[PDB]
Amino acid sequence: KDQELYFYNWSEYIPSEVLEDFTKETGIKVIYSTYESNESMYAKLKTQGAGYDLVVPSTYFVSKMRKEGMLQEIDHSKLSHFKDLDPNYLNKPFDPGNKFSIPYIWGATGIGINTDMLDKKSLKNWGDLWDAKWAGQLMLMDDAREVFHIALSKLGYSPNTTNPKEIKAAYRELKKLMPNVLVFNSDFPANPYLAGEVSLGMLWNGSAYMARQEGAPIQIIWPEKGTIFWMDSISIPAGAKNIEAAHKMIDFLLRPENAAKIALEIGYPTPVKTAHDLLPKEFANDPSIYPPQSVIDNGEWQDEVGEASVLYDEYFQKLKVN
Repeated sequence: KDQELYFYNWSEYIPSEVLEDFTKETGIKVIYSTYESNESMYAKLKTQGAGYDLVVPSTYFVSKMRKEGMLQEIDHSKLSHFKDLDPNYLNKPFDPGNKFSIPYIWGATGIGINTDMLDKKSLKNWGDLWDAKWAGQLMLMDDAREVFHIALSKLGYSPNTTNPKEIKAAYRELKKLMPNVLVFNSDFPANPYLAGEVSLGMLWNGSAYMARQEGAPIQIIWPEKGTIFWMDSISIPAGAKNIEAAHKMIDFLLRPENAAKIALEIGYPTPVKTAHDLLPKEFANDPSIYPPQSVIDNGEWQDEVGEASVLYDEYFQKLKVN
């Protein structure tokens, strides 16, 4: 008991050396596995029932998982670095008092572009991706809510709507975008841009940074309205057997030196205030990472849609298969 840790997380977030460092420091063996979406993560947790000590839902999955009895309360007294978290990302309606989730990584989705292949000025909004000149050229995220977000935004509806008529209208709008889609990828989304397989599409800010670090000129165009904002938080599943190891890992990741070093490797902003302050000005002021105020004001955080989540999934699965 507590000699091991079963940790299920998003791909790309934790460098292999960081898990090695945790095991060296604690003596705790990490059985690590990854997912590319909340929907894939959730389906595995449902089939398995238990077998996990840590899971990393986006904030729009936290209330759903709590209500379904999938999570357990996190003890802040076991987290010495809880005080290092930015208060602006804490105590939100999805999880009052952070009883079930700890902010871990926040990011945004914009339009990824290869500045050696295409023109930046020719795209300002999500709707521009529908232009016939993009036939068989785009990468979309493999994520129901993000793909629906861009179509709902184009239609002038809330990207967090629970109106079935609006979700259906977004589905019909997305059917018109499908001739422009080459691939759906949320597992290693910078790779099609790095390989020259795609020169445009949706892209996470961190992934575009990862691409630039490798040499590819992959920038982010922030849509004028409807830029996607999201946050991933760490949670402890209800059936977790290694609760002490779980808190030790959360605290290890919250450690400002760790959160800052990792952020520079992965290209994502951090909700750990003390770590954010350790980041260089070059990173903190990078326009392809941190969106401008106008983009913030006109964008939307991904929020819960309660029972309408099944409609989003049903239609998104149809888009991918058809």
